Amino acid sequence: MSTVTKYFYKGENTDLIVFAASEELVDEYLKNPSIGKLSEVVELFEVFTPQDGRGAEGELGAASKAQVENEFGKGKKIEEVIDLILRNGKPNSTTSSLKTKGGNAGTKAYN
Repeated sequence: MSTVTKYFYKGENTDLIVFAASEELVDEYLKNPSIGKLSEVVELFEVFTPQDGRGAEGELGAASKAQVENEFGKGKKIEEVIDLILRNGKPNSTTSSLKTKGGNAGTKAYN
């Protein structure tokens, strides 16, 4: 209870990411859609994208409306858009970095 969940959404050319509270409140929304609840689920109403290059640790940026239309903005708004994405974007395994590998077929038992 102290970390938010992040949901990625591979767009047509760029990648749009969205913020979320936790996997629980999320799975729930899907188990029962409710625009009146989408709030408790998403805390920030804005789409952010990687940095001007490769690297998510950089400074996420904002997507211009023209960029949102590349997916579903022809005439939609900002709520519905975040809705289709929340549907099932692309979860992330983990944000490793200085850690290492391990956990596969024993390290000294059976290989």
